[PDB]
Amino acid sequence: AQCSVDIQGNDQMQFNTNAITVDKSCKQFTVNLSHPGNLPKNVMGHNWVLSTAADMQGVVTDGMASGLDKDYLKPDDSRVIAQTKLIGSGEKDSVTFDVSKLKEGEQYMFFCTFPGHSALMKGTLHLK
Ligand SMILES: [Cu+2]
Repeated sequence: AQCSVDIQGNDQMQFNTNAITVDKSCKQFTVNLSHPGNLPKNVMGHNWVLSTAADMQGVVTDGMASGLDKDYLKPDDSRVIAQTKLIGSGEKDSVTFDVSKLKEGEQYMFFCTFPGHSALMKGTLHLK
């Protein structure tokens, strides 16, 4: 079975995937984030952060306030289910989390927390 997805965040402030449906049989799910292009993390950093649909705005806003040195995320934010590092061009990072953290009927959102990125960067996630 497929329990992984490869996602790219580029210099155009776009994710190449904006919808992920996780199979219920998967024990763990993996997101492999990469950054093709030429721009560094201080100006075009991208992360893949997962929260419930209701918690998205709060994670993004409190993330902007945390700054670059904290990867634009409130440290150990309880609303964050899974997160990758903030990556620049030529860098990559993967995050694997337990599918038991996802509930039937609940809606999740994945997004980048770099200031302003979430306007285009993102997508929906839920159990298949
Ligand atoms: Cu970004």
